[PDB]
Amino acid sequence: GGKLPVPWPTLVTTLVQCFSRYPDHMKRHDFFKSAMPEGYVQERTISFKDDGKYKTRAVVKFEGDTLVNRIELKGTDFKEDGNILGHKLEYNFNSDNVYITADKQKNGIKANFTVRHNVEDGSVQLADHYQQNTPIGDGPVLLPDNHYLSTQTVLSKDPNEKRDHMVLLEFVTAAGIGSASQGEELFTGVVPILVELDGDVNGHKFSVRGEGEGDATIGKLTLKFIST
Repeated sequence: GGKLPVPWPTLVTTLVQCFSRYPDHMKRHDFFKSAMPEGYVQERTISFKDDGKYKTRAVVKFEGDTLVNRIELKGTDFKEDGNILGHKLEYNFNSDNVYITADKQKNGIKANFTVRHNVEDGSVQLADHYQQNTPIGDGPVLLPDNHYLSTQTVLSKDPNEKRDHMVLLEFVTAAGIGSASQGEELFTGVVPILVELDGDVNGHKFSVRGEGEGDATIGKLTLKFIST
């Protein structure tokens, strides 16, 4: 459970958009819940400008009563003295707008957004995200019109936790445009969450386990992550 080779803020987006709050008038555009319980594969390339990149693949699905996110992450071409491997990022997380568009060929969606990480010297470290989600099951899914997800996040610590860890609380709401899918109805209450990540960045291997709960009615995620 040693210290991660990368800053916790750089892993936030990799570490379950099915918990976003879709307002009633937009429920017909919620691909993420409609893919449940069989779930979807979520893949990203995250390009840290003037530095390296992460490539991720995750399976997000229900196991029993729990929404599970299992991720493999590979980071390459990082500068050992850069903002990421040098741990120069502040422990906070700005609001993002995640822009979503349908990918009819793959019966899924794509998403694009650029995260701004605050650097300890007042500069900014950009992380450009390219994302694609493909449903695992064969059933019908909701393919959305163009819209975005607006996010808000607080990062904190557990004063009694000796391991390297991150406590996270986030609220996400859809914007920019009865149940609309069967999968939507799996999110009506509070749902337990398990996150497992295996990572390798420039050959530095690490793993993260997270547990918590999500409440999609209000777009809320609360989780605690530990380096394992």
